[PDB]
Amino acid sequence: MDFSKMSIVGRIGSEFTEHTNRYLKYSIASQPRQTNWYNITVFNEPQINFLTEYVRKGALVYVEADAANVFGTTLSLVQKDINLLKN
Amino acid sequence: DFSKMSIVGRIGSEFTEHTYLKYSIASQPRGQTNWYNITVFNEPQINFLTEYVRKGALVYVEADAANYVGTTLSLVQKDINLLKNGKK
Amino acid sequence: DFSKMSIVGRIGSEFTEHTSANNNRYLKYSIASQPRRDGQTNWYNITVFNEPQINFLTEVRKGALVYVEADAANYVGTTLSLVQKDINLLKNG
Amino acid sequence: DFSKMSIVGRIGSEFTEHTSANNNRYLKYSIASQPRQTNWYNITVFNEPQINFLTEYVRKGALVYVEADAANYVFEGTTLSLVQKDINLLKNG
Repeated sequence: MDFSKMSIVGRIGSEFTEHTNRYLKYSIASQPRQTNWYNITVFNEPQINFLTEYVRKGALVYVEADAANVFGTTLSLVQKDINLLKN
Repeated sequence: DFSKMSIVGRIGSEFTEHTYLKYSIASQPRGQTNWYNITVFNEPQINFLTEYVRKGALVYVEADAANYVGTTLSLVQKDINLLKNGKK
Repeated sequence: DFSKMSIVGRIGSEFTEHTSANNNRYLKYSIASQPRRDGQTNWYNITVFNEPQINFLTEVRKGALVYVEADAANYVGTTLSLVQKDINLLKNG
Repeated sequence: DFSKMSIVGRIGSEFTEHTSANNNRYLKYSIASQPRQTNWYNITVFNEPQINFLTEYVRKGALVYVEADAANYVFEGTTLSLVQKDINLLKNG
């Protein structure tokens, strides 16, 4: 079956804002050298907790997220996994 | 620091050529379809695409991702696998 | 810290079912992945605990082109363990 | 068809240098990756720009993210070759 996943290494550039089954929302600033901002959505509740409990703003992370795209075109990135590299 | 995408999907366009190659992949897990525009500079891959790959091909692409600000996604191809080719 | 493998290849065995010392059921199968057809064919033995995937596989035919992601470890001769995390059926047998 | 590995781990060796069958230069090193039991993986490097990148910038103990092409070579039993395709330095030594 078709898929589309994204892997990002970057820094957490926002607070964890929470919405309504809850979800968590935050952005990663990723700068390979030009700085790319990506908004992550989180439903997996264990990860939601892991983020709120342990992870502070400015953390270097490695995130994997499932990606989707029309209305303009909008990118949804739903988190699958997170590695805290440095808090 | 990086941001890369991997996609499996079907090639949903002709290969249009600029000054690099452009094409779109329709990735449809079931059901909604996610359209991704791929940009190709790597010339060997550009040739591989034009010389072998037909529209409707199931492909596995990896691409470097960037976001240019409303916000737009650039996806520059780094690798391609042909999984199954198209009509003839 | 991690070590994961992604494979595209064909299922080159029956699905044999076993018990794991820790007392889990797991499924074993091998993927033949041959990127060249002038180069060798890499055989990789996959272990599956995730029961939904175990069922998904038993309910997949031999020779299927698959895309598998698996956690990798080395266990001691020294051997490679590849525990399945996800599977995409690209084309069946 | 493919079989790539992605590893996050620490460089656990010096960069030892060798030459190939066809007189081609390669670098060897190992990555210790410890998710939680510590997996050692031996990386082979031909891509000369990366060879330089390693020798020039990267110190032992570096946290790295490596992607490597994987192959299995049979003999006599089975051996895993991991040839580096890319490296990210996450934190140096």
